Amino acid sequence: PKTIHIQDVTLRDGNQALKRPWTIDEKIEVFDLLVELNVDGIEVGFPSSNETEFHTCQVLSKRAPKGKPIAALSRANQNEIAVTWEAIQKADCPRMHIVYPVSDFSIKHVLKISEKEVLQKIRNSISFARSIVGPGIEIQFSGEHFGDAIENFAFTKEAFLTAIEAGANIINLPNTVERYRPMVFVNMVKEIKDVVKDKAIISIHTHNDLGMATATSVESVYVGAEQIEVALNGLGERAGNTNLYETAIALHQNGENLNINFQRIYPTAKRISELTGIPIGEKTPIIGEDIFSHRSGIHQTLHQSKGAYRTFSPEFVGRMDKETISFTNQSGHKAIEFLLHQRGIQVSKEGIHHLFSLAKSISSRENNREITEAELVALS
Amino acid sequence: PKTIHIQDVTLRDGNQALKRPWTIDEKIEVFDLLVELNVDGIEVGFPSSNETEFHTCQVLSKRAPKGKPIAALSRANQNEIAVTWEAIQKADCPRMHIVYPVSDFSIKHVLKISEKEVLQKIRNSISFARSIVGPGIEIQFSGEHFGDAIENFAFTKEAFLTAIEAGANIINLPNTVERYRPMVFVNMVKEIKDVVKDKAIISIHTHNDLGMATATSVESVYVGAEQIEVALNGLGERAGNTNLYETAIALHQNGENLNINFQRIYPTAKRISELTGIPIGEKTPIIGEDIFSHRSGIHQTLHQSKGAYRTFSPEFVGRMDKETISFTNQSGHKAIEFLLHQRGIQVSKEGIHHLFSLAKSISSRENNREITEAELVALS
Ligand SMILES: CC(C)[C@@](O)(CC(=O)O)C(=O)O
Ligand SMILES: CC(C)[C@@](O)(CC(=O)O)C(=O)O
Ligand SMILES: [Zn+2]
Ligand SMILES: [Zn+2]
Repeated sequence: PKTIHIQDVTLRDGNQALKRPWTIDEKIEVFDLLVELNVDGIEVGFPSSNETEFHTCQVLSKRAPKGKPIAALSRANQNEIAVTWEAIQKADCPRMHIVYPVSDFSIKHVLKISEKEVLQKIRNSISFARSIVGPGIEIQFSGEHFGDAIENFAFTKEAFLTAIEAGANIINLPNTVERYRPMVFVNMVKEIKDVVKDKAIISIHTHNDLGMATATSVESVYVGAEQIEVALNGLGERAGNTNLYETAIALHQNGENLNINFQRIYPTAKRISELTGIPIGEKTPIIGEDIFSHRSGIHQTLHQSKGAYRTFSPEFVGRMDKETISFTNQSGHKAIEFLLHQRGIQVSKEGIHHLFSLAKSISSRENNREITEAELVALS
Repeated sequence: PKTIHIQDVTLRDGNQALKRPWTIDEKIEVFDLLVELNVDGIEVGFPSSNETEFHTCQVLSKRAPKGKPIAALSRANQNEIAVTWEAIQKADCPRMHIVYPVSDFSIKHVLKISEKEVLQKIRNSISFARSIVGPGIEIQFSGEHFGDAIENFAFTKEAFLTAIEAGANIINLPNTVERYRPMVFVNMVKEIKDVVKDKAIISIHTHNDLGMATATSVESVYVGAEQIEVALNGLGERAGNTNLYETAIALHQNGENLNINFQRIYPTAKRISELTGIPIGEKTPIIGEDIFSHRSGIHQTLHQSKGAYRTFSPEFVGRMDKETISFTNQSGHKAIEFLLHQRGIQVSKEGIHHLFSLAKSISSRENNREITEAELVALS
């Protein structure tokens, strides 16, 4: 079976894009939620950014449970690398994450250096990281804008093999800006997989500009990706990172083994919503308030709908099932009829509709008021 | 080049799942928005449901522009078929849409009949539809739960060829409940494509239970799907239908030709939000309020961010670009420095930070108050 690690980047990619970034105590609460959700690793921040972020990464490193990878992001730069290692040093399993651009556009118009020079910068920074962290420590290299490395794709293969030769244990392939379609990205992941083989773990990091981040991450698993970077509530740059809940559930539904505590999803998402001030849309997959409604057919059974029209049960993600029938809720004519059928009581069309009005007259004269089966049986 | 028709089902699949379904005047407004958005076809409702829906389908049929396909949904049943035709009869281009289940589960546990009997029901209803609509009229057949026809997939091929032989011009393949992953569904679309060839148009209809409806619809185009059924604002059953805006933009970005007026997307979505009472989440792709922010780096240029980190411009979908720099907005130290650099005015670190405070003291003493470049230059 495939081993699939869920790597959370809410505290870095998510936090950086927030209108009001989190205080240390809010970060600690989010961290604890990630631990209890049982993600496989946590990126705690970008410690070289400022003193506060640095401190927070130190606190979170020491708080982390034993055996849990703790990543921190750094640019391909010696001083930043050193600062980053200083911040996560005390974690049981620290993981150094270094990023550098690899797309044709980036190399041509942003960095403005030759491809052989990019390879030097990659080798030097990874090699330097290895020299300060020592032999056992995981090093992750991300090629920024990998998703847009269309015209220079072959170069990309050399960049990643260079990073691996210099000491990278994980190759992270970001769809930094979502521009095309899942299978364009996935074909690129597969080709990297084909040259990387078992020399390094392939990790995927996708953004949601065209609403296909989940599908992109999910499909990447099936060409050899073993780590997926995600965020709680789809937080992150612009439209966000790959949504943790959607990806987790999708993979579970396809028969994959994940360590995630799925029953923590809804209470986690609810609290993240409070901490960000961003409401959960009522039609959001998994956690949306209204997604378990089957109200079509009120226009002319519930057990059949719940059976045939649900991917998973609401309790699976830690929600209570609302969807129940009522005697006073409009269409409760069907409910009363079915009840009377069960007890073997014969009543015509007029009597059913008459009983429905009688039930509402007792309901709307009681505070909130619900009509029990026994008393509705008694009303005949 | 691929011809790709965008078929809107907001008035049927979207409306049926709404807490408060739309009145006729609200349906008319939505209809007009779809016409102006320039979708390739519109499903106006399920006219056999009740008298009001029937009337609305008639009104919308007569209102429809010439050359615009107007679909209405019916079950595989003679009387319903007849009623449906009566409702859309007066449209310039009426399209009959008939649905019947084809999944192993449906056949075994819901319908509880043999596979040869399912084929009879499909042949009889389509053949009957053809006999009442006449030769020129488009007939669409949907095999409900096609996405879950895993174990009986080969039967599915016979069901669709049966429907085609009986008179169906369009074969619609729904992912009624999203259960697996895009490429499982897409491989199934491809195999149907392989047996259907040019005998019928392949149409796709996906739901969003696992957040992969957009990717599923998009990827289906690349194995021969020529029609995609979508809804405005991702309305529809449960988590919703394929989002029109995401699919349209994704396909355009992949170099496909669509007839959609992309610059109408944002004002349309805003009005749909008002009519449903469902807010647009600030991180929703395309139309979300906050998706064009590049505020990472305030933690320590805007033109570079907008260039390298945007799939498309906000104006492309009819939004105004907010993202601009200010002299009094915190980090306006960089703005003042850059301004002073431009005018060739030399000022030290303290003077820049001093000028920032001076600017805010004039701003927060003016109603809303903005500091012009000329007056900030004058303050030196
Ligand atoms: C660091 C990298 C994985 C990044 O998150 C970029 C960034 O936000 O620094 C990406 O989406 O490409
Ligand atoms: C009619 C059909 C295309 C359907 O919309 C089912 C329905 O809502 O009647 C689907 O998602 O399978
Ligand atoms: Zn990112
Ligand atoms: Zn549907």
